[PDB]
Amino acid sequence: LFEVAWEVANKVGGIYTVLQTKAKVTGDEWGDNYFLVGPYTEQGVRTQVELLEAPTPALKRTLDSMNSKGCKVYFGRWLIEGGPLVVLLDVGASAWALERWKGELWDTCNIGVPWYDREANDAVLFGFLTTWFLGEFLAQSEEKPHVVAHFHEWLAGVGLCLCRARRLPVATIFTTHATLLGRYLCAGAVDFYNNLENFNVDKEAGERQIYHRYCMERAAAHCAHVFTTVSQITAIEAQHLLKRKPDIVTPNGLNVKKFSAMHEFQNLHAQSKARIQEFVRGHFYGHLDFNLDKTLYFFIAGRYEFSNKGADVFLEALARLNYLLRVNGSEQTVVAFFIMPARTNNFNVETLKGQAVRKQLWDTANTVKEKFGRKLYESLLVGSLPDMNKMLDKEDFTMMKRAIFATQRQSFPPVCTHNMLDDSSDPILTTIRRIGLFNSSADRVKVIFHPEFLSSTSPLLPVDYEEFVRGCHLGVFPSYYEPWGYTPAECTVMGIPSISTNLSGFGCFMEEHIADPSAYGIYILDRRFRSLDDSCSQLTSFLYSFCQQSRRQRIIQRNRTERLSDLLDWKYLGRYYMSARHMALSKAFP
Amino acid sequence: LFEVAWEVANKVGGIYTVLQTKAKVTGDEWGDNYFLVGPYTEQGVRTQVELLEAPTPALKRTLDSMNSKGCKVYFGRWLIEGGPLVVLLDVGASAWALERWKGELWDTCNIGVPWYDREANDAVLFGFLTTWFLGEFLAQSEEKPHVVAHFHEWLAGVGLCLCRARRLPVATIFTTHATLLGRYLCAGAVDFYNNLENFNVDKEAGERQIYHRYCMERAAAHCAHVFTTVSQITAIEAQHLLKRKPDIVTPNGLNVKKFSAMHEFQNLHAQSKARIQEFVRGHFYGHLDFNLDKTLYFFIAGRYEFSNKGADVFLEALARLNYLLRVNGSEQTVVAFFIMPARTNNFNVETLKGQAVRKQLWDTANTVKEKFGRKLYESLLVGSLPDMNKMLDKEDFTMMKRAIFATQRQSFPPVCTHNMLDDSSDPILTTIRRIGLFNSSADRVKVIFHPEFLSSTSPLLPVDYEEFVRGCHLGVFPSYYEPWGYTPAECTVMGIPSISTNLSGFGCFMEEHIADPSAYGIYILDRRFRSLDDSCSQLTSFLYSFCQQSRRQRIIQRNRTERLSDLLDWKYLGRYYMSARHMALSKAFP
Ligand SMILES: O=c1ccn([C@@H]2O[C@H](COP(=O)(O)OP(=O)(O)O)[C@@H](O)[C@H]2O)c(=O)[nH]1
Ligand SMILES: O=c1ccn([C@@H]2O[C@H](COP(=O)(O)OP(=O)(O)O)[C@@H](O)[C@H]2O)c(=O)[nH]1
Ligand SMILES: O=P(O)(O)OC[C@@H]1O[C@@H](O)[C@H](O)[C@H](O)[C@H]1O
Ligand SMILES: O=P(O)(O)OC[C@@H]1O[C@@H](O)[C@H](O)[C@H](O)[C@H]1O
Ligand SMILES: OC[C@H]1O[C@H](O)[C@H](O)[C@@H](O)[C@@H]1O
Ligand SMILES: OC[C@H]1O[C@H](O)[C@H](O)[C@@H](O)[C@@H]1O
Repeated sequence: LFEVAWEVANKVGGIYTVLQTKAKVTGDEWGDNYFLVGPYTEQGVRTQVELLEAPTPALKRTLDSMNSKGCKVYFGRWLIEGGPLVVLLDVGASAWALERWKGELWDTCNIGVPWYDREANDAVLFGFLTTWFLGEFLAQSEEKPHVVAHFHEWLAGVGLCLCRARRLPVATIFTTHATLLGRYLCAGAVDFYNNLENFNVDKEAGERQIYHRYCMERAAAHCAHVFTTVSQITAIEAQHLLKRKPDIVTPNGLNVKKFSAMHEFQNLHAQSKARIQEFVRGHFYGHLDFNLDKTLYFFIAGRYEFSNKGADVFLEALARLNYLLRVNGSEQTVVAFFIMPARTNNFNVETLKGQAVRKQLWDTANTVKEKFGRKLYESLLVGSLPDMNKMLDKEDFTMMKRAIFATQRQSFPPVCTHNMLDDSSDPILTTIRRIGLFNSSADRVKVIFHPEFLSSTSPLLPVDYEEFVRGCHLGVFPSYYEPWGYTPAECTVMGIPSISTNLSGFGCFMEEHIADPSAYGIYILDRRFRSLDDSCSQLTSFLYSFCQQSRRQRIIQRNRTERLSDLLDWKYLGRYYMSARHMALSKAFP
Repeated sequence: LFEVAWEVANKVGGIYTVLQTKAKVTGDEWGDNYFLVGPYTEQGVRTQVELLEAPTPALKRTLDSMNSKGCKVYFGRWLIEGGPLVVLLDVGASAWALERWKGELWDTCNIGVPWYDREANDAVLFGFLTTWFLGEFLAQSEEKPHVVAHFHEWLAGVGLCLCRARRLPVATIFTTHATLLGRYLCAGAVDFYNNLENFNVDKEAGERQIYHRYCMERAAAHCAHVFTTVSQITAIEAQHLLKRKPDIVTPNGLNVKKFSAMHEFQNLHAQSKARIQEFVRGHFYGHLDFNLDKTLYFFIAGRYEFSNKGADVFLEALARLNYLLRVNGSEQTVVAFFIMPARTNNFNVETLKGQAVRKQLWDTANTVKEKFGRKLYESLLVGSLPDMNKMLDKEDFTMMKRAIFATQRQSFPPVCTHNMLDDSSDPILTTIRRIGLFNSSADRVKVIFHPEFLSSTSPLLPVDYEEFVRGCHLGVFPSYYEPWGYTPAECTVMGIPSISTNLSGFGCFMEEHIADPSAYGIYILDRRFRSLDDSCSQLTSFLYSFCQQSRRQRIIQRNRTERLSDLLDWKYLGRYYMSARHMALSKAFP
């Protein structure tokens, strides 16, 4: 098996997660005949990969057959023990002969990549290197086994045509997880779901680009022995646009972390929410005028797509929910996070300063705490109950007064934790300042935009993504166009209720698998049969309905949402890959 | 309402718990017309009671009507906010005229108490004082209301005859929670449950005593307007021995502590089990040759009755389970606690020394821990990953070696944490040394006898009873004769599976309230239709079956057992007291 892809060592939301979750089961069920191919980027990928430059059995012949011939191929383990013997390929090591590879592409399939975008050039170069490695392996192994080559996305789709030109006896499977042409039309301010058969692919390809990419994608789909897509909705645009109906639907699964107790995810949520509460206390210093027990943490994560990931409708719903909470005289407050990576330069002074003063207050309270504890210990040793007024003197009251005065703040807490280099052109900040949300005292919702992926080694918010998601209360992902949707998937795996859409692969998958959804925390939101304003109103209604329920109802809802983890497990969802491999073997050679 | 009883301020297992749990609901449903009467003992009862010597409304007339007349009456709150206005009565303050009270008893009902036992003399004196207080209150209040007087046990049963002699217009309810004659015959090595109608009460009363007590109990039962008992099994011996069928059965409830989350009792169990693990590490120092993750904590609590609370059968079952675990080659180990108060003098040196060396090892590990943390912090500040061998020098290895040598122990850990003044006559230690259980390395079960009630301010085991019970895994109470049974009741309230009996009020109550018991953690054990050896074999089978199930099964079983807390709630079980009060009002005056 060869699961060649571009995201194996570099962290990107797509491809990387599905491969990392699949590797364990796909290796334990099959064995050491599982091989993974990907690129090399000088970004720290070697930190997570245990490279094996020295010769190693289980395809030891290529190391002394081709490595010392002007190429660069490594063998790694990934630090994940699913037996993922990964074949890492360097991109910049072999780039001096791009002209001959372009000529080879011209001879074979009249395709290639223009010099405008280096991403696709690197993808094609990696495809050439992968094809050379696979051919060398077949030559060295005397063609005794019939290996199956599987391809993900267009970043590794040139392998299909390269192998078909050379007629290598392998079973070809191609699985596209996102028709990028659909992605770039859905961002073109044009309706995409009302009609699909009225699109002219060649006319649209090129004004927004995606002409060579579309051509190579369709060539791979046609020439691949087995074609596959993520959701049933994915197959719909695949057969209507690429004119190649997928052989079988292959829903995306996850490696659920089973605990010895059913309620351990609740404890993880409690701890992570405590950490988020510490961050909130840091950010809203001098403005802690709202109860923190009535605070709910909403969030929308993923790549920074405004109209595709559904951030405009979420912000409109947040403004409306703020208006209803203000006019209803409610003590509930909602802190909404926005984890969408936009380029910054560093943090702003306000956020780091807020964390600093929060922990300075923590230190001052600690000091008074040890002094009080020592005096109380003396009193208990003597045998007299404290009268509570003889312990604290004038100096510690003086320093508490000084600390309180130092934390006084007149400006409002910032909406962005980082210092972005383009604030006049950022959609999120623009609409935030348009809808009049500035974390004010009167505001019932507080927006925090964290334009960066979460990491466990960050100066502020020392939580990785999974822990932070476990800490939140509701994940709102009203995405207009996205094939499957991972973020709601692990939200429901970790027990957090989520707001999906009927235009999403996750929402569609959970639509017909459960009778009466939204009773299990899956607030499916209709975006196909409703206008934008109606969808915003429905999102506001869903948010308010989540707000009105008490703590017991929230706990019960989280339990019900967690109970659905078995649907997205790779044990249940891995059978489709096995079926695809069986069809590929039957088509190529029994 | 007057709930007069002997255990209101002094801590005894019976009476005290039921009154303390009932007070909240019986005061919130009725109001400030609820009055509680009890004795005064110079044992610290005033620490838990906020006495009000100064005049206070809501029966302010007695304070300036009778208190300054040679008596001693206080008003208290109990520190429990169920509105329990308690009328505390001093016992030793008014004891100079016992002869006239004895003559009054002779004139009224030919009863009294012989000078052999001072407990019953104090009870009768308290009854006289209570009757005087009630009569003075009626005189001062102009008899406007028709108050209801309720009596518990024979320690407050002279009030019935004293009030009937004076014909005070009150509604009399008497509730006996234990027919003491049954208790003392069941300890006389004679069968009690095979027949009940063949007993001669007068012949049996006096050789074991309980003649005056039996006479006054039956006089109270006959003269009381409403008679009541704890369980249905209680009414059975009440009508067959006292010849006064109770008007209605009144099962004993509990004030369940509801948490905002369903699983919080699991977290409490985890924390309490961690504390018990610390105690076990202290006790078994130099002998930690068994995995602590495979350790299950069984316990049997309550008053020190050997054949009545079922301690002999539990120890036989423990020995048998040890034999099966040894011959089965099992890694599971079981630590069985015995909380039965027997008089001691202090702790023994071994147990305190064991706790001391445990925490000395904790301190040594802590010291090495700070040194390692500082060196690691230096390494991380520099920027170099530790090589793990340059940090620890020779001195800290030297002190770890010295600490390890100091904790070496050749004698086995003791079975009793305290130093009892009669070890040659203690039934528990006698049978423990007979069945050959000495906490050896080969022994799969380890017995710890803690001859004292648990307290939160003890030098070792700083846990109160409820926390310790939450920490255990299974409460075994194979009691032969006991009317209702509180310990399994709060074991099931707090989620711990329990082993009750069909001769118990709790076991009988749960028998016909749930279809197919032992599926909810209620291991009902038959002791009526089975011999002693067969009962021991069934207990051994139950213990082994509990041992074989894994952690997930234990968690599920605890959840199921916790789900039954609503059956024993005072909300559901308090209706019988309301019915009894209604019948008393109907019988006395509508
Ligand atoms: O702060 C973040 C936000 C998102 N993700 C990852 O990004 C993926 C989102 O994938 P999705 O299919 O939702 O959309 P994509 O971002 O791939 O377009 C999830 O798997 C997350 O694990 C992350 O690692 N850190
Ligand atoms: O270490 C202990 C052991 C027992 N109990 C109390 O003793 C009572 C046991 O009552 P039960 O009806 O089981 O028997 P009794 O001891 O009254 O005969 C329970 O309510 C416990 O709260 C306690 O407070 N501490
Ligand atoms: O954050 P909330 O919705 O109020 O949930 C409250 C918390 O949920 C879970 O983490 C646990 O059950 C906690 O014990 C509980 O306090
Ligand atoms: O002591 P056990 O029977 O092994 O139960 C194990 C513990 O039970 C509960 O206290 C919690 O669920 C803990 O998370 C779990 O570790
Ligand atoms: O469909 C699988 C997932 O990965 C894809 O590459 C897309 O980035 C994402 O939106 C999709 O949900
Ligand atoms: O019946 C109520 C409870 O209190 C009684 O006084 C007994 O001490 C106890 O065994 C009984 O279970």
